[PDB]
Formats: sequence, C-alpha cells, structure tokens
Amino acid sequence: KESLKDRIRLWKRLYVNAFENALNAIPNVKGVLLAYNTNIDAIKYLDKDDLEKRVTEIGKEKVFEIIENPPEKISSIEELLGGILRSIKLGKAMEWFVESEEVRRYLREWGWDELRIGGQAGIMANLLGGVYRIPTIVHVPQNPKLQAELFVDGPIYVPVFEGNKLKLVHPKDAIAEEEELIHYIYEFPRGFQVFDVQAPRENRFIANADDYNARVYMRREFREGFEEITRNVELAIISGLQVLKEYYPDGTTYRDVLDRVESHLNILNRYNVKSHFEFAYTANRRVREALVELLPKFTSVGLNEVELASIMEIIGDEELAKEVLEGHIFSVIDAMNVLMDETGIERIHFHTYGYYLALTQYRGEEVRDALLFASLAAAAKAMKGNLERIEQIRDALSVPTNERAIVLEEELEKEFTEFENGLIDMVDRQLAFVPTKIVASPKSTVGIGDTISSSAFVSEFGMRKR
Ligand SMILES: Nc1ncnc2c1ncn2[C@@H]1O[C@H](COP(=O)(O)O)[C@@H](O)[C@H]1O
Ligand SMILES: OC[C@H]1O[C@H](O)[C@H](O)[C@@H](O)[C@@H]1O
Repeated sequence: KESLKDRIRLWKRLYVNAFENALNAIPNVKGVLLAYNTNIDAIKYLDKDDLEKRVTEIGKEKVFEIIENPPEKISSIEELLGGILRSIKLGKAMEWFVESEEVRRYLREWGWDELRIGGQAGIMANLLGGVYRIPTIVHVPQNPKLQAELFVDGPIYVPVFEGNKLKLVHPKDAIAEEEELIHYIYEFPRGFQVFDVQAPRENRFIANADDYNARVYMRREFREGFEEITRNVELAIISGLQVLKEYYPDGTTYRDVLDRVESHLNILNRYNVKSHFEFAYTANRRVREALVELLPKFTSVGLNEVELASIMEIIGDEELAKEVLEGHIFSVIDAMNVLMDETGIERIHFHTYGYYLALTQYRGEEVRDALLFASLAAAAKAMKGNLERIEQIRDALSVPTNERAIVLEEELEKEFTEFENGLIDMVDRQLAFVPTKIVASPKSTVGIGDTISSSAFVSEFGMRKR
C-alpha cells in the first residue's frame, strides 16, 4: 500500500534525482536559438499609498469606470491605472499596449524599483546562457547600452554581420544607438489592497511601451543570415508572435511576419534543429488559426489552460474548450491528444497552477525529470525573483510539492496505466505528469512561464542525447 505521506516522500526523491539528472545533461546541449521578443522590464512593487494618490489625482471616478469598461489598449493615464486596479481586482496577469506618448512620459516618471531583462526570448536567454551555461543565440530587436547590460555574463550571443562573415558576440559588445523597449511591470502580492479592491492572487499588470516587438521587427542577421545562425544550434525556442493583428492601419498584414517565420522553420527543419513554440494567448482569431497551421513544422509546443482552450475553440471543439478552461485535468488530456491528432507535433508541454503535463510521440523518464527540473526552476524564480546560479535552483527542493496535485495523480492511475510514477503509456504516445512546487510568497511573477517551458525543453533534450 502507497499512502499520501509515502507519496509525498516519493516525489521528494524523484525531485532530487531529476535535479541531478538535469545538471549532468545540460552541458550536452550544443546551442539554443531564441527569438523573437527581447526587451527591458521595469519592475515597480506597488504601494497602496502611492497608487491611491495617483488614482485620486487623475479622477477616481473615471478610473473606476475603466475597471468595468476595460479598453483594448492604453490611451490615457486613467486607462493605465484602471488597467492596474482591474488587474488587482481580478488577481489576473494582464498586458496592455501603450499608444499614448503622454502616458509613456507618465510611466517613466513614475519609475521603477528594479530593471531586468524582458520579453520571452530575453528572459529565456538569461536563464539558458547565464544560469544553465548553454551557448545561446538570442534575437535582440534593439540593443542600446541599457538593454545589452541586462544580459548576465556567460555564453549569450547575438549574431552580427562583419563583411560576408557572420560573427557571434556578447550583447554588451554589439551595443548600438537604438531604442529602449520598456515594459512597465506592476507587481502586487496576495491581499494587496487599494481603496476597497483587494487582490485574490499575486499578479502583475504590464504597460507595454514597446513598438518593435509589437510588430515583430527582425534584425538583418535573422532575415538574411538565418541559415548561418542555424548551423550553430541544436535547439530553437520561438515566441512573441501572439502580438500579431490581421490588419494594420499601414496596410501591412500578419502574413509579412509569418511567411518569414515559416522560412525559419523550414531552415531549422533542414538542419534537424528541434524547435519549441510558446503558444501565448493570441487575441486575433485569424492569426491564432494561422499559428495552429504552422504547428506541424515545430517539434514541440508549450501552453497553459486558456491557450489550450483557445486552440480547441478554433478547430471547432467548444465543449472541450470550455472544460479545459474549467481546469478539468482529463479534459486537458483529451485536448492535448486532439491537438496532437490535428498537427502531428512530437511534443506538447502543458502547464497550469499545481501541475504540468507533457504528451510526446516518443518515450522515456527524461520527459518526467525535465518537468521536475522545470518545476524547481519555476519555484526558484518565484522565490528569488531573478536567477543567477544554477545552485539557487537547489533551494527550491525545500518548497513543498503541491499536495492537491499529488492526490490528483490517484485519479490518473485509475484512468490510465502508469508504468512509473508520473509516467503513462498510451498506444503511440507517452504522458508525463508532475505535481509542482507553488511558492506561497513569490518575490516576482514575471517570467515564470518562460522558465517552465524552456527548462523542460532543454533539459529533456540534454537527457535524451544518447
Ligand atoms: N507562485 C508561484 N510559484 C510557482 N509557480 C508559479 C507561481 N505562479 C505561477 N507559477 C507558474 O507559472 C505559470 C505562469 O505561466 P503563464 O500563465 O502561461 O505565463 C503558471 O501556469 C504556474 O505553473
Ligand atoms: O514572460 C514575461 C514577458 O512576457 C511578455 O512578452 C511581456 O510583454 C514582457 O514584458 C515580459 O517581459
């Protein structure tokens, strides 16, 4: 007989092993490409007193109206503060684009407490190159001194044309007189309260003041030299495409970018580079559909509940979509299988609060251990806010494993086989499952997702190398 306390012990043991497995496998990974979104994250830790004053100055009325009538993008200070309060009320990760110049000035005056690398590729770069020491090539749309220096020391590189020769240099050695792409990040803890609104869960509002990543502008090197860049890596992780709109007022379309991305995938595939897509929520239906059609060209995809559900919705499975959005684990599993049926993709990594899943056409415990590694990395990132040394991830071993997910696994054993803890066989697929490590009082919430997907993908690959 295997009880709950025994199960708690068993996961502690598998967590410890996995961390060791990952450590030994990571040095095998010979290069990762990361694209396309890199920016600056300007982090403010909200203050009740300060926030209230600001709302009050601009007009509390208008601000409170905006909480109920949320715009699509920020065009005034009211809509900014409305967006922030809304984010607090709903305890929700939100991000709105800042079109207004006057607001950008307001954002910069209001300032920040901490400056960190930003964007999905950027955050992943610091982690993979700086913490894991995997040689990393990263797309950086604009590289002024302030941008470049947020990169930690290590094998992090940007491609640069010198003659016909393409060189790989550290970002601090490719500084140009270009734009600061600032994302303003407003973190709040569980129970944060402003006026009569209290936060149910810890989250952040992001006021996105970044005109380049908005349209996915690519550097010369990536447009003209993608092939030479590709010869340098074994892995690629692609993100940032969720921003794309079907139409722009300037007559351009999403197709301009996706045709380009598809060429990249064709090149990646010609070199047998394994690629992972972060399929962030894509508001534009037509674009979401186009992204789904690209999925067969990727090796792997990462997603959460609303992402999985939004995908189910466009292939015409609304019953399943609603159930995924309701958090029903067996519905999540069916959605992953449907997605794999639709696309033939090798790997789907799903993450939510308390547990991860990975569905794969291939087999092995490496899939599970990578989920476990990533779970620790996520926990460590939440504790420390920003990661710097792989040994800091060892600290996450003492964060308790989510007890609800441990119990949930009993349900998985009854429904599916389970040949090993957290490991399920299907006829031509394997399903890995992991109870995660939820940090009660996190230092920051930005970048946790990035840490999850990239950590599982790269450590899995490393561990699977024969
Ligand atoms: N306090 C926390 N501790 C550990 N993991 C977290 C915490 N908050 C969020 N996460 C993880 O980070 C993910 C956020 O990913 P996403 O919502 O896809 O950007 C969640 O799905 C969780 O798995
Ligand atoms: O993953 C966190 C990142 O997600 C999004 O790209 C945000 O716009 C960016 O500010 C943040 O750096």
